[PDB]
Amino acid sequence: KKDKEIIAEYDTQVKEIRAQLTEQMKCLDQQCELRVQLLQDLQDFFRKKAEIEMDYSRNLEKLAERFLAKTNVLSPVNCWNLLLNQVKRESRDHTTLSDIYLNNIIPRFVQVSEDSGRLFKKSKEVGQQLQDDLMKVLNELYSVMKTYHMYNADSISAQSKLKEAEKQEEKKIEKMKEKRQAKYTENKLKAIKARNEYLLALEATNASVFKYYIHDLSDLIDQCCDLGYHASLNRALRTFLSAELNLEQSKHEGLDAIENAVENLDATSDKQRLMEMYNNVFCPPMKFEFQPHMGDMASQLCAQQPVQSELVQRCQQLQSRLSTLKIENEEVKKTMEATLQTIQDIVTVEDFDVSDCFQYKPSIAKRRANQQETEQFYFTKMKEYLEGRNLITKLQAKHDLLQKTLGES
Amino acid sequence: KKDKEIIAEYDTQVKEIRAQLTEQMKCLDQQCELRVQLLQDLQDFFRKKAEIEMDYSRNLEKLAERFLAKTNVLSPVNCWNLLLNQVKRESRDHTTLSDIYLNNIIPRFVQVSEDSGRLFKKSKEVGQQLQDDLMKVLNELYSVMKTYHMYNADSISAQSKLKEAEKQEEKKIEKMKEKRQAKYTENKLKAIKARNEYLLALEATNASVFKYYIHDLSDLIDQCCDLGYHASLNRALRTFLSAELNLEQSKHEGLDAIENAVENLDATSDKQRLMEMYNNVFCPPMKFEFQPHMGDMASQLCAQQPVQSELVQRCQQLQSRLSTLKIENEEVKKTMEATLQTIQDIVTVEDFDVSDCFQYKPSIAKRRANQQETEQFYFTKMKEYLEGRNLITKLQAKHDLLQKTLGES
Repeated sequence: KKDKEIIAEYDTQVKEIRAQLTEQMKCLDQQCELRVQLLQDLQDFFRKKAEIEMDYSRNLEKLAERFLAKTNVLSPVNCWNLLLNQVKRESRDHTTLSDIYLNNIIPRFVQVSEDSGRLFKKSKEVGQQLQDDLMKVLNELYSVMKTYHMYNADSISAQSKLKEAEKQEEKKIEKMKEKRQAKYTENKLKAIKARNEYLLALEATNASVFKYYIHDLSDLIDQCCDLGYHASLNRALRTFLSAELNLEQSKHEGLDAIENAVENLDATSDKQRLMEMYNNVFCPPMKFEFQPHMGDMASQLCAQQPVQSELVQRCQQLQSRLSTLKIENEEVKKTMEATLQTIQDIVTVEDFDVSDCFQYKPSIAKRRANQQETEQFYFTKMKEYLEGRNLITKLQAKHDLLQKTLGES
Repeated sequence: KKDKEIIAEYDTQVKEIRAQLTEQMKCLDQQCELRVQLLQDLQDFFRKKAEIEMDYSRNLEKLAERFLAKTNVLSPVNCWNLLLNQVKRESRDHTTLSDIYLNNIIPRFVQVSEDSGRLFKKSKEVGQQLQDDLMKVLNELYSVMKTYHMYNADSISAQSKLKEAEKQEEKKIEKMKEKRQAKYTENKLKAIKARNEYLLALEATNASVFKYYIHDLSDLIDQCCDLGYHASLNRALRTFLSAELNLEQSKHEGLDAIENAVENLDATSDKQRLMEMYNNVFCPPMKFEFQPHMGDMASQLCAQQPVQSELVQRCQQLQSRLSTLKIENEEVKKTMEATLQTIQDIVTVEDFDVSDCFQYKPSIAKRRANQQETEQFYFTKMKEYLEGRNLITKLQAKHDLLQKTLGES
């Protein structure tokens, strides 16, 4: 192994390290461009997202305000009222969601976009200070082995001259060559010293490289994230999460109001509220009272003989005639209640769950026609029931007045 | 009470009823216009709402697709990935919400808008049939009291002639006036009969009016809602509720994915994934090995006398020198860990809850400046800690090789 063979071998190893170290800082420059790219991507994203949220908010207020530019309340009207109210509420929530995007979310990105710029520059500062400190230890070794090569070559240079002086000799020739041992032991002691120093120099340099690549490099990676790159983004994103979570609770609150307006839709309530509004239209008029002629003294049914027996005849005959009419007016009403239930069981169907629509028949024309045959029949049963009702009223009214005057004797 | 005084009194009462009955059907025509107005309002509403939902869906796909037209993954990148994924998901949910509005919700309104038209026409059919049936009973009474007025006037006409025949009398004059009692009792029996009939006619008419205004009117109100006006709207609205409830579960599912990407943001994970990607850039190079000169046989520290005592001297002195350096390199690191914690406690703040923004300071400039004084100091402590680290490495490496060769004797 020649004097230059060793120096060229280390110099090739080191030229690689200088190439590696410079490519390590180029690697950090990529990751800084990446950091500021993502933050810019986030900025422009929420800049357009806020634009779109406010655009959505605008259209919903336009819809709600158009149907309120036309503006006792019934249950279906109240459902409609809470439908327009929700739309006006949801729009207000979206203006605020857009404000959070611009005044809260984005100002974090502009701050961290400057922080990622500034802290990288300060990290690279330590980075270059560490690279230079290592490069010191590397080029230190250059002069230490050059010392070793020189001292070891001189130790063998005295060793060859000693074996030639022993070849010739073994008057003053034996006494003269005595200084060859005095200079060989000198050169060997020195070559031992330079070997020692170089051996400790290697052990120093080997651990120096070790602690850079393993510790200093790793420590510097987490350094520009410690600082708190994750910690600052945790907040930025949770600000967005809380914003969308508060929109979720606000939409849900209004939706349960519509849902409750659907619950406490009542037919009996709409019947009463309509007649309370028009108390004069559905006003029951004054009963037709008995008007005597010329000042007629009698006011009740004069059941005097011989009309008593005629009234006895009619009353006992009306009693079985009203019984027969009622018997067959109901077992009409019973069919009319069956038909009503039939139409009711068609309309009381649970075809509202559209859960199938979010997951990733020709007989309909006959069912609809079938509904308009049952309704047609329902009315023809009602016309039949009410027409029969009219006569039972005029027959019962005559019968009950007959019973009070007399009875059945 | 005169013959015409009675007839005019009833005729005024009835002219009011004909006015009332006609105003009852005019009242139903208002409520039908109202029913078809609300259904039309609902139609146009969802027609514009679906237009707006699809418009919103379009812009979100445009946003998501722009940032995916530019398209191992790190934890902040993965957060960004799930942010764009959610926006692409939410947009798809809004296309479907718009389809429900047009293909499911609206076709119910067009059906019920025809049903409210048709069933009203059939209700008014029964309505007019009931009005006419009542008007029968009313104008029935006209001829019954005209019968009573005639029969009661003739009963008193025979009564006056009887008291004049008793005045004159009390050959054949007493026998001739006997037929006056034969015609008075005749006319009284008939006037009793006509009174009876009219009294029963009143009782019939009074109950007939009763059952119209109380029962027939009420029964006919619920009739055009029984049919199932509430029952058809219950479904129509619950179709909308299920649609907005399924959007709510779908948004929430995607939001928890972003939230989980925030949870399992890790510094240690980003450190390892970055070095796995660039295994050649952060590549630990080959250790600098001992290179002998000319073929030097020795390879270790030649601790031969008289260098043994010199190594004993240096090792025992390095042992207290490395101890002193470490003592004051840490109690630097301890301040460097305090400063790091100081900056960490600034960035680990819970300022994300924006619940205050949905409910219906000048010291910020000093806090931000304060953060950039602590960071400045942190780096100056790190430069101080790492510079001190470098020397402890080169001193320990020389010391530990010294100890293995010998020890401390």
